[PDB]
Amino acid sequence: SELTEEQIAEFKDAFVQFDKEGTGKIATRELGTLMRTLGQNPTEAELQDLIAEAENNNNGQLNFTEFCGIMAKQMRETDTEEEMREAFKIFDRDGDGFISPAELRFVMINLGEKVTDEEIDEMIREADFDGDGMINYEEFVWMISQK
Ligand SMILES: [Ca+2]
Ligand SMILES: [Ca+2]
Repeated sequence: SELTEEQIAEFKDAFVQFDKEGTGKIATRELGTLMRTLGQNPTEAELQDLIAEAENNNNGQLNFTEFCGIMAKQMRETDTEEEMREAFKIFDRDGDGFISPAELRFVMINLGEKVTDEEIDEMIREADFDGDGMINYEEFVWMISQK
């Protein structure tokens, strides 16, 4: 839950335990497994982001700063993902599971970000892949990450 003396030594140990290449780094294909043996638990997409980016660049290796970096984020709370899902619910005045330009227009005002039905309507289309003019926790995570 924090980078405390013991905690640091905890994952730092589990870090050198997976050191294959020996370049002071561990293969990305081991990070997830490292997050399993540890109280860590990111999002499928996240672990895929690193493995995919590092997939073909440096045999997929990680540094103490790389792992501890993500651990720093998760430790800060749990995953920081719940914060976005929460805003999604807010932006969703209905319980249907999707958001409409109208709802989006009402909430943004609640927060304090005065927006025009046009600017946000566009942000919805850019996030709407399936094609329904509505936003789901998935389409939401995408557009919000653009902030
Ligand atoms: Ca709705
Ligand atoms: Ca949609």
